[PDB]
Amino acid sequence: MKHSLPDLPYDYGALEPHINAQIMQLHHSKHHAAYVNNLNVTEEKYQEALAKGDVTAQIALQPALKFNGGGHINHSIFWTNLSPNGGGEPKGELLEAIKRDFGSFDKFKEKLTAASVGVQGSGWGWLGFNKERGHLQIAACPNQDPLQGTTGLIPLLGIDVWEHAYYLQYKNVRPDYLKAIWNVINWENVTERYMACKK
Amino acid sequence: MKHSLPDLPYDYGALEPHINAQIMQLHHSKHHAAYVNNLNVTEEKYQEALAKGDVTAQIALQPALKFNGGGHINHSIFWTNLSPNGGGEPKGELLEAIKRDFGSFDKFKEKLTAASVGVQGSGWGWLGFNKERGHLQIAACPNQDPLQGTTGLIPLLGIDVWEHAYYLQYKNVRPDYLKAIWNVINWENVTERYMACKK
Amino acid sequence: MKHSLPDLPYDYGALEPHINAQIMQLHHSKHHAAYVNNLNVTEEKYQEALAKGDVTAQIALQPALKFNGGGHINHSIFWTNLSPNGGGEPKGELLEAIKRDFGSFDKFKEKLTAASVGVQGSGWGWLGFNKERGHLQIAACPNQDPLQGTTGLIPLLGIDVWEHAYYLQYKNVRPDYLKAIWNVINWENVTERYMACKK
Amino acid sequence: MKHSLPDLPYDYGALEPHINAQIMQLHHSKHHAAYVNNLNVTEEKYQEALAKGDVTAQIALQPALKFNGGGHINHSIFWTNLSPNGGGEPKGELLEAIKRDFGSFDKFKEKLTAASVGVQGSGWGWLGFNKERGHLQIAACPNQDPLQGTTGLIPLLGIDVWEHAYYLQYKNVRPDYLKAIWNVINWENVTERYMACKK
Ligand SMILES: [K+]
Ligand SMILES: [K+]
Ligand SMILES: [Mn+2]
Ligand SMILES: [Mn+2]
Ligand SMILES: [Mn+2]
Ligand SMILES: [Mn+2]
Repeated sequence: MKHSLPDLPYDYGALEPHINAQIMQLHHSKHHAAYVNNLNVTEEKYQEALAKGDVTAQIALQPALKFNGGGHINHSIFWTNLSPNGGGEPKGELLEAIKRDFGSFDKFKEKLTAASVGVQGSGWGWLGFNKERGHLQIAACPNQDPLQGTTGLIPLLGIDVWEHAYYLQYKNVRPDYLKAIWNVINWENVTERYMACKK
Repeated sequence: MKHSLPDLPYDYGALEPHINAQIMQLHHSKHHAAYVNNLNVTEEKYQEALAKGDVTAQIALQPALKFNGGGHINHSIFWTNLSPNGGGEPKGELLEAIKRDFGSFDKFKEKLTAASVGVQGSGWGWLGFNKERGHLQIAACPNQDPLQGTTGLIPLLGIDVWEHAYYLQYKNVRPDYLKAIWNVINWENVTERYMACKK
Repeated sequence: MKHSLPDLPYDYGALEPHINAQIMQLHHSKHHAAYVNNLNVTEEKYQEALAKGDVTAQIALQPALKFNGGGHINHSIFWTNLSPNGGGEPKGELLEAIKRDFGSFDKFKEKLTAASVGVQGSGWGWLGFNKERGHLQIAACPNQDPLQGTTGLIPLLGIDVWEHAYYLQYKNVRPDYLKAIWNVINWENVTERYMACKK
Repeated sequence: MKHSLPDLPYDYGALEPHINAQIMQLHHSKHHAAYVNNLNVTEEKYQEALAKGDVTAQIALQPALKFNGGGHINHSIFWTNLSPNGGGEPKGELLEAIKRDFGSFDKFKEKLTAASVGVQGSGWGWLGFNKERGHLQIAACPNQDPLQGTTGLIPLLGIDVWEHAYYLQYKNVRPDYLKAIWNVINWENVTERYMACKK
């Protein structure tokens, strides 16, 4: 078992004009590719350190493991959260949960937007599921810190607000990017992730 | 006393082909402008909270104050650290200190490059002066955390490795950007900052 | 304003046998007193730095302001959260909220105990109110980071798990302290704080 | 490997009056023992997660691995840094290094004391060796974050300023503990660690 770069499930230009082909190609073929390759490198070092009982060396590898590991986890989810067939609103039980937990779909969108706009530096906004409480929850994460690994929330929808996710097209104006991304959210996927949490 | 956006001391295209005019214009007129304006906003809120003794409100403002305050501090130094008249090596006492503390100028460049390349997410690489020890020191800082405010080191040379500093021109390849930036380092300015530390 | 050490609402021995008199006296008269005194020193330094527009100094003072400010906020709440007349369960709307959000009072105790036991190093366990979601929420905070200032949750009940809160009596056995403190929870105060969050 | 609690190099009462026997016994047999036991549990969980390629689980275990792993690393060094035959000043090349890098032995003590007193919450003060710069360096570390694993500096002398290291004897008065511990520093061990850093 090595970790592998998943293929993007649509063409690089499939999200235009919301997210351009240049961004999608760099983001997938350069950024994600680097995280998974560097993850495998870090994991092999960690296995060596673990088998030798070298605790210092394990601890020294944690930043790279969290960063590259998180990068792989986060982007793998992100690509499935987007789709040319996306946008609009979810339906069914997910929609019911959104209304119940956030008041309305628009109030939810404002809350996830606010979380995403509010990241200072690099990071992600998330809609997650709190297994303990049995309800939806919004959280922000710095850098590539992954949601489940660092908070326990099960990821449903992630919004990447690293500058590489938007800068070529939207420059400094992160809010223009967050307005555009709502048009390509794959609610079919977010719904599947939500229904997998409930039983 | 309000904080103010300092004018850039050369034309937006003065650093071409090392850093392009589009980057310089966005970086100064959008990014820095936002930090100083948001700094002034945060500072006024903080003065209000301070005068009321509202400790909760002071603490809630710290992230914005450090981020925008640091953004203003960092970029103000950064613009003076670059120049169309830059590149090459420093001379005099700065050069002597570099050789003494790092072995050689090239060994120093490798160490500051390594610090800058090593930032995971957004941040800065710094050459600083340790007043206590009386010598040079390299450090990295996350996001806009400023060097003197968070470590006590006096900043001499800063390298911005936020994606907005390089992405339009160099895309994901941060090492191409760090190779290019050596050509525009204003050693006259770094020398002035160094001599101001010594007495 | 010039912050002051609040009077303890009861005798130093009033929470025996659950928290001994030596601990209460130290905790109030030395620890909380130090936070107040250092908060006042830091706030005066911040006033000087604001007047000069010294952003570096403002940032350098943040750790002392969060630590000592947070220490004052947290302990001022903590004293009111305990009582010689405390223990048992709350009643009315707070108990209804606890049952709705955590399943039962005993499951709530389990979760707040677990958050408090889980703190690695110094910190606090909290029951808070989430104003946006209109429900209760458990969180943990490191060091003296205060709940409202760092998370937006309104504090209802805090459990101090700094070693100074229990060590003289319980030594390393934090879970024994956690079991004992349920006997002195002032549910009247927690109820007042909860009702204040609602209109 | 299966990590083990090392035997203490002396009797629990051998550092009296400076660190009392009750503290040493607790510190070794309960605190350090817990770090070892929890390190072993966490390392077995990491082995399971590596075998499955569960990156989320790997990341979720990082806090426990750094905390307990760091706790084992730090305390294993600390015991060897103290001795009933300790105190006074080092000699030879280590004393020459201390004088060169800090001005004098008394100025070195001032600086390491100040780093150790300055820790807000739980942590450690360290004298370390910087291999790249070929000189001594003082640093502070939060919680159980280990020196080498988090900074690259090689540990020479550690001062534990967790409340459990002093509280039963010194209560809140950390500076008194800091003054007393100079009487039991095992400069032979610190010297061995220093000579090992050089060729
Ligand atoms: K297309
Ligand atoms: K030009
Ligand atoms: Mn990304
Ligand atoms: Mn910048
Ligand atoms: Mn306390
Ligand atoms: Mn300890």
